[PDB]
Amino acid sequence: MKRDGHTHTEFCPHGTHDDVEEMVLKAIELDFDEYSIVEHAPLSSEFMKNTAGDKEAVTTASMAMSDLPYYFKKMNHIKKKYASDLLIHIGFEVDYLIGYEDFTRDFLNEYGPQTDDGVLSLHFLEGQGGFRSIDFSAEDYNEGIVQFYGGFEQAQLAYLEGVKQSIEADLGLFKPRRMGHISLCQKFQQFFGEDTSDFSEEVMEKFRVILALVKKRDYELDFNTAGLFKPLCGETYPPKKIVTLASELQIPFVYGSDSHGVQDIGRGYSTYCQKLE
Ligand SMILES: [Fe+3]
Ligand SMILES: [Fe+3]
Ligand SMILES: [Zn+2]
Repeated sequence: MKRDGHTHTEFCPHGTHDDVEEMVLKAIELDFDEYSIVEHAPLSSEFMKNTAGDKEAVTTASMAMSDLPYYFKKMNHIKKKYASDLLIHIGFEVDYLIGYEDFTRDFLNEYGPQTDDGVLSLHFLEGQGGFRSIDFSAEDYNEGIVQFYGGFEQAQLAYLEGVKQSIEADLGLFKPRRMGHISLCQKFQQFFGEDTSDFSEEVMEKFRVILALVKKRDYELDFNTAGLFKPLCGETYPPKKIVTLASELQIPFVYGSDSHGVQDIGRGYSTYCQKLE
């Protein structure tokens, strides 16, 4: 079986704007038999008033609430059109917004019924001047988060604390059960002269606490290969060491290409397969 549980569409402001249909055709060409469309859920309007850093990171983050009806219509159309070649799931990559669980829970309670899969991801942390992006750019990440927390490791620990909160969070019945790329704090590794070969003992303990909790919650993890194709990253989310700990805990992994265009489809799938061994 070949499944991709993390893909995006033309409804993504920062995507390549390729049509999801062309992405689905490519996935079929590459023998995938299960495919999930988890587009970025609209951010909280309140949340957007409390951010700092590059505005593009926010304005470009996701589609508007008004686009929702159109998103579901298009995706439900593609789902049926290709049901014969691919089992397509429709959902959202839901942003865990620290301090805004009510908003998220309300959003999920309303639109959750129209979804069939999902991913809960941490993309913003409190930083210099307000909420800051973890993945917009190396310079932005450095000024908004790394310097704010005191250093790369301090940033790692604040990031994992956020991941821990997203797992513990009560976001209703429709809360995603697959945690997105749980080592996103490494996306700009090399810009800080860092890599996954030397996670400190504290960082490792937080990962162990996080994993034990994922198991207890009976959640699963997004094995995201996007990192293998980012200039300053070069690693899968999460790295081998974490994958091994998770597997030993029988925590399920679902391959996630995090595709934002046709050319991303299927990327790093072999790595995913081998890394699980
Ligand atoms: Fe993400
Ligand atoms: Fe994504
Ligand atoms: Zn995206």
